[PDB]
Amino acid sequence: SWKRCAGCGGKIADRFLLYAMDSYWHSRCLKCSSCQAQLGDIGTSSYTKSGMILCRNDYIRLFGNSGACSACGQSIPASELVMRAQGNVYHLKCFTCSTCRNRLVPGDRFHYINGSLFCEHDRPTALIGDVMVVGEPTLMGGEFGDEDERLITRLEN
Ligand SMILES: [Zn+2]
Ligand SMILES: [Zn+2]
Ligand SMILES: [Zn+2]
Ligand SMILES: [Zn+2]
Repeated sequence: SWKRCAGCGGKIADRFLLYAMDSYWHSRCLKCSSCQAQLGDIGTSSYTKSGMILCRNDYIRLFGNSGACSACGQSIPASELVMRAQGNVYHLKCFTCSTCRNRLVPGDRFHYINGSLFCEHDRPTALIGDVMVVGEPTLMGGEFGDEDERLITRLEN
């Protein structure tokens, strides 16, 4: 007999179907609670949390570690790339020299004194010393564990 779909309760007569969260699904019936994406096509897994079944992007958005920019004070979503210095995170466009206002980018030399960033050519001698190298941007949310991840298997009926 046909398997029943956990999404709609109907028999699955489709040639291709999904298995996830130890249920069978018509692919169209396995959708992100937030954005309605068809999980079996967009990616390889779903995330279960707080009664929802989510795509990776909405799992990150709703449950990932957001932060805040040390320069402007405003929130930074878990999905956003940030610059780092001295244990702080920054919007890319907030990561600027305090003297000349140039945006600092990976590989640039810079100084940091009490929260103020300075480019290589604006060494604040009067205030002063250590030269730092700007790292590549990284995701605000960083790495996260797979405890809520549930792989999707694409099957032929
Ligand atoms: Zn269905
Ligand atoms: Zn989604
Ligand atoms: Zn900012
Ligand atoms: Zn400068």
